[PDB]
Amino acid sequence: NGLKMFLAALSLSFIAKTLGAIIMKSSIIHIERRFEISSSLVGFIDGSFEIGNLLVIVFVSYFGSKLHRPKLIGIGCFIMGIGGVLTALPHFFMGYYRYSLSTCLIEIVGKGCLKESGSYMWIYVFMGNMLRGIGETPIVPLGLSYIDDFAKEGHSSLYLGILNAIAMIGPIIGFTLGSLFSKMYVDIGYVDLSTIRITPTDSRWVGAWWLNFLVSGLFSIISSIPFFFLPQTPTGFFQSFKSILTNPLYVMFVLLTLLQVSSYIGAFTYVFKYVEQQYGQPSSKANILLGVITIPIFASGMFLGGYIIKKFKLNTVGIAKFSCFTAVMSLSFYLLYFFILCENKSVAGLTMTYDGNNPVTSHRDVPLSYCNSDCNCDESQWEPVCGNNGITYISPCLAGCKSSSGNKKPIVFYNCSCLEVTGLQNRNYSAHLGECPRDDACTRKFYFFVAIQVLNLFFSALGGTSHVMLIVKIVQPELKSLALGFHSMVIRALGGILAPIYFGALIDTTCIKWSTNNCGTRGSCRTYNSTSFSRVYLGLSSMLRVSSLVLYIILIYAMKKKY
Ligand SMILES: COc1ccc2c(O[C@@H]3C[C@H]4C(=O)N[C@]5(C(=O)NS(=O)(=O)C6CC6)C[C@H]5/C=C\CCCCN(C)C(=O)[C@@H]4C3)cc(-c3nc(C(C)C)cs3)nc2c1C
Ligand SMILES: *[C@@H]1O[C@H](CO)[C@@H](O[C@@H]2O[C@H](CO)[C@@H](O)[C@H](O)[C@H]2NC(C)=O)[C@H](O)[C@H]1NC(C)=O
Ligand SMILES: *[C@@H]1O[C@H](CO)[C@@H](O)[C@H](O)[C@H]1NC(C)=O
Repeated sequence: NGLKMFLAALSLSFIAKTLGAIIMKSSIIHIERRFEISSSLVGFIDGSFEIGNLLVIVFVSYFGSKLHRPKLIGIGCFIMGIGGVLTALPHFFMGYYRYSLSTCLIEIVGKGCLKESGSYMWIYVFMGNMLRGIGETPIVPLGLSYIDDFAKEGHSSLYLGILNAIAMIGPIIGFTLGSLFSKMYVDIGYVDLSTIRITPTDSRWVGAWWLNFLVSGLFSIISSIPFFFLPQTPTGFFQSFKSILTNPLYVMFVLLTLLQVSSYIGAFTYVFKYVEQQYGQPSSKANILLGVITIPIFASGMFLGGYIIKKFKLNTVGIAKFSCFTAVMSLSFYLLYFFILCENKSVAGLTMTYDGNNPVTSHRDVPLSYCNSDCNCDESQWEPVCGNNGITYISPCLAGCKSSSGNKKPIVFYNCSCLEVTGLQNRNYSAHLGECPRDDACTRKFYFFVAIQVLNLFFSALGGTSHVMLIVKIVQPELKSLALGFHSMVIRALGGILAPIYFGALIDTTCIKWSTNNCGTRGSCRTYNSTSFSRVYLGLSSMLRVSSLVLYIILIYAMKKKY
């Protein structure tokens, strides 16, 4: 079978590598409640995976190429697997877990601090998590380099497309098992599950991070086994690392992809938030289904992109042109989102006054209306109640409603002072709990967003394999492994970490309501002005793509001249 055998082992690693990445996020919430660790330190534990990966990825790629490549992938995979077991050890070494809107009137940090003194189990998760990052280093730079050197004729692109196609399954298997395990209690098998009172919907409930990280670890350990058997074939660092740079086509190409990948990565991280705020439509009904139909199409694009490159005879200049064509199409489709925007959310007490007689320019220092003034209720509390009129209110207490139907279900307030607007005395002022449902005309618009979103992703998916394929050709044959590593480090150090963080900083200015944390001045933002959020999130995302497209035109001219 020649190089085909190697592909099978590599594809298995790709499923394992992606599985490790998704699992940490799918269980991160459970870990915090279980270890009685401070919220601040939590980001740090999540960060542990990234630092391990970034620190060793550039060094290993250059050094790794000289050494045999099949085995190395194996050592790293194997290390990853040990980390997975290492990450979940605490559960086996810790005792049994211990549990411990309104009508108008008319300590966690301390626990962590105690734990911090001397030695605590939170260090174990961090250590183990870092091991996964170290283990990841030789899966893409060393592995991808091997396929290119020994591929026959122009077949390398097609093989890469297949691996990505297989790689997409990783998250799929990971959400099934990941969520399924969450339904299982953390000490399953140890404690009699008939006495545990907390429920999977309960805040207290702690998920099985130990089985969540055990399956990934076991999967990674088993995945390594084929590699060891495989045959080898079917001042040095500083000098070489410099040569990767001062290579006009290559240097701008890495900056070019940092900007484009950041836009895509940034968009993916906040798309659910954007969809929820702009169209009211929740991800609860969206992500649950749209997140599915999407996987095969995204996977289909990756394979098709690889196939298109393989079938046609494409040179290095040709590949770039094809990559640019996807980018032009992606941006044009991306630019279409601005046209399809619903009207701004109307909330009493923020965009407009509680009475609703006239709008207020600034949400801050909003003077309470007469209906609002009669009831003395806290401004900070948030409880979106939808009135008969259709105007959202900050809280039922703020609305002036003093009656409830019982605790059985959202109690349509018997009367609401603000809701019963002048001219409709007969009409009821009762309100229903939950964010006001968006108007029927707007819902139709939503679908337009989702249809283009799937379509845009597919076009992005078509060119997704191109970035990796293009990079190998421009750089000299000797440094292929290193070039990918430097590019991989740059994409996952800035695109991976900086993009969401600066997006959040930029996005927050638009936000109009701040939830009050016990310690933090601002913990979460309840609602964002829709036009401001749309203009800023899409605009920043689009601006990056426009810059990305501009680089391609400059690059194409440069590439054509050299070749
Ligand atoms: C790490 O976690 C992520 C990261 C990014 C994701 C992403 O954004 C895009 C997919 C992602 C990617 O190709 N992922 C994989 C891969 O193979 N990268 S690669 O570099 O190997 C490839 C050869 C070029 C499997 C990950 C391996 C390494 C990531 C490399 C980081 C830089 N990079 C190229 C990206 O982030 C890209 C951008 C999209 C998605 C999607 N999720 C859905 C579902 C769940 C609703 C639809 S699309 N998941 C992602 C996950 C989970
Ligand atoms: C709104 O509140 C009023 C007062 O509690 C409700 O009931 C009556 O008020 C009128 C005028 O005083 C009279 O019919 C009686 O004094 C009250 N008893 C009833 C129930 O008739 C009114 O029904 C409420 N409207 C709602 C629930 O939308
Ligand atoms: C609203 O109140 C009116 C009486 O004013 C009553 O006839 C009607 O059935 C009520 N409808 C709802 C939605 O409770």
